[PDB]
Amino acid sequence: NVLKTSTLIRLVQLVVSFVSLWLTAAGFLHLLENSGDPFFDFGNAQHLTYWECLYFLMVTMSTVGFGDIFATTVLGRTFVVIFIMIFIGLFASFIPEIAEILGKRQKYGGSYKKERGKRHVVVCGYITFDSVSNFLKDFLHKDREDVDVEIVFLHKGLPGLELEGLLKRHFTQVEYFWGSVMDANDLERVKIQEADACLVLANKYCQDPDQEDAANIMRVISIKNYHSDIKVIVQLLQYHNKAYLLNIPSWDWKRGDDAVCVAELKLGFIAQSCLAPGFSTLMANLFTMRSYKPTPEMSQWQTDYMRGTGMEMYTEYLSSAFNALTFPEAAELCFSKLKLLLLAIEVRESTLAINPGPKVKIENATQGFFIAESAEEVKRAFYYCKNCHANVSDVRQIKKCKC
Amino acid sequence: RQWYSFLASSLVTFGSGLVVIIIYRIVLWLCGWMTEAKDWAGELISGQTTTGRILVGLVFLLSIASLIIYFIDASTNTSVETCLPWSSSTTQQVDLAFNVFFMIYFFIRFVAANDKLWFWVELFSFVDYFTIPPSFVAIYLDRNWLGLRFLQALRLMSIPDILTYLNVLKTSTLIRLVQLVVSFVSLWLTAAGFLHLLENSGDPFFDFGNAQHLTYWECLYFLMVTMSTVGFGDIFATTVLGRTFVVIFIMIFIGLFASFIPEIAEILGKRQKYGGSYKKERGKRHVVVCGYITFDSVSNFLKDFLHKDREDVDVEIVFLHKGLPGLELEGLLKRHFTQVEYFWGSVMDANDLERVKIQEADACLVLANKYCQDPDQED
Ligand SMILES: [Ca+2]
Ligand SMILES: [Mg+2]
Ligand SMILES: [Mg+2]
Repeated sequence: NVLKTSTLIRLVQLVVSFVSLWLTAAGFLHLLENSGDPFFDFGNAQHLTYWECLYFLMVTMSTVGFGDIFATTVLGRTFVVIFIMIFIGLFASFIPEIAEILGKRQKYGGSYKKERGKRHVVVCGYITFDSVSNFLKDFLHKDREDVDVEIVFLHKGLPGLELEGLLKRHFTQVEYFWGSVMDANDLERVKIQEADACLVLANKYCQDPDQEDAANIMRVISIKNYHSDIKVIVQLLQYHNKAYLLNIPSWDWKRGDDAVCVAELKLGFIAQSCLAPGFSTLMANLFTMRSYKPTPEMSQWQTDYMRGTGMEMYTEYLSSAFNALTFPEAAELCFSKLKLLLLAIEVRESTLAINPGPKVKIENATQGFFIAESAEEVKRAFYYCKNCHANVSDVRQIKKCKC
Repeated sequence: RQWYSFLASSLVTFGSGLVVIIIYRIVLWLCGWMTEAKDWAGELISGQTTTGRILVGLVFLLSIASLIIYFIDASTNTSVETCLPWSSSTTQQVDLAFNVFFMIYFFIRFVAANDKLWFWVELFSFVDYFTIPPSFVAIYLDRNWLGLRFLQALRLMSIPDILTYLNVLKTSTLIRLVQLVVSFVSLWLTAAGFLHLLENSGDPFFDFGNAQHLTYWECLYFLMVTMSTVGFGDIFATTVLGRTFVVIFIMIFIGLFASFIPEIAEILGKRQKYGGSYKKERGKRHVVVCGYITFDSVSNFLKDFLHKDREDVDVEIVFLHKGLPGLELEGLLKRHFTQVEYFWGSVMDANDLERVKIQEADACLVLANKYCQDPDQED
């Protein structure tokens, strides 16, 4: 019971039937040419080796027909006519079917080899050249803090040629595996217990967003069934579908699980535009990584606008020089000296406070929230020193912890 | 005479590295800066750093240049082993310089690879074992072997990856074209080199007495003539290794040729016929026409719009539509060539509106499919 699989059964039946028919036909031609024609008293004969017959029958099976060797007995020639009618159909159907069978084996098999000190993130759901290129362009963007997270895509498809190119251009830090988060063996191959997080992307342009959310909820369930403590971040297309995953036993927003509901967020951003007319644009530009890049054909308003799009929102620890300032002094100080727009702080449980009044002091090691052009800018709030840096005129000199 | 020494250096280099790996695997089984080096080497060969783009560009040039040096040495030689002091043979000096570069690149790729055992069994690692150690033995003796170095033709198969690391293949059809052509050409060139080795060396079990002195170019021609199943038999293999190689080649390469030629004919057939833009004459009015364009709608339109009972006015008609015109419509467009022009495109694209210079037209006429399934959808 060793041929357990239908493709492997078909492979062995093809190869053995083809080889045995070729070998027996070569033996028959070898008999005919070496024995000669009986009705010519065996005088008409041609001493081929078996191997010359075997070669000649492959050269005629394939319709190459060199004629370096050929049959000359009448029984040889009549056998070659019969052979041509049968074996052209055999060769011309065998070679394609073997090429299909040997072409069927999966390219992106195998498993993630977890390095000694690199964090990794598993990414799945809607994986395509578009979703992956927009994802990687932001996730790996130069304006982020330098962190050596690896990305591990897990998806059922073979990647298309454009996506294979993109995976090769990021070879050092992006890896791809054929599989599904619905299979515990595939979750082990990507070592999901050792990942920081799993990110589940959605096809925003599908025929049915309830069907797409039902698919993504079952991925969340499969991940959480495999191990409860994985941080899962999932893109949802419909708000009412969120309740179904809040009710998963092992879903916990306090452990960092989250559902990015694009319907909730969309309507929230445009609703704030009813309160402040352009605010959906102000605010949506803060949540995508982008670097300002002039081009001389831009009008003044386009350059002003585009410089504003170079901004993102960053979190960083305020230096000890901020301790016991009010939030208003800390915000005046960040804006005026550091060129950083400080707008909120994590007050130590702990709670986010946005633009808090003079009653709130900066406590030691307070995390602040800044609008700035890059993570390299906000570091200045962490390195600022009231003795060493306080007289500096140009912000590029604020550096190196001021020790 | 001495070829088994050139072959031995490729085998002992392969084997000793494989042994060091296997005993290391056993020691680490019975019992940081390494990862920083691995990532740096990986970024370098992936062309991610600027020095990586230099190294990647050098691999492209020197892989082509090494192959051209093989064509010279394969063209201008008779016996496959040949006596020649290295201080005299200029091609054998540049061949050494390229083999030193490929040795440095081999050690970089080793550093970069995740599993050293599987790395030592990659196809390009064999291309390196069968070429670099022989090229050093070609200094230690005053002779050369035109041996397994035909495998340099496989280094061309790196080109689609270089043209991916350099981000120049931006389109999936163009990626597929370059992968098809380079894989086909490199497989044909390497197969011709293998047949050239076999026929000119002769059968070893017949003491090399059975041999046939083909040029590399005769092998290259003969393999195309058998790939295509033409099989003139003006040239044919006669060594037993030659004939057994031709049997193996026929089973593989008929499927390659018979799938390559159709797929290239599809790719080169895909390019748009009615591209380009309307060249606005110095004093002729024109009208842009779009929406439902077909032989029926165009023939009824032109028969009235150009009718002899109208006043003589030299308006040109410019059809803009997404379809390739059918054979009957191509005929009608040619019969009106002086005054009717057609462009592939859509009025939904501002670039197509510019191509037909719609700002300079009198009018745009938008026709409708009166016989559609849904007239609200058509409107
Ligand atoms: Ca930025
Ligand atoms: Mg890695
Ligand atoms: Mg004209």
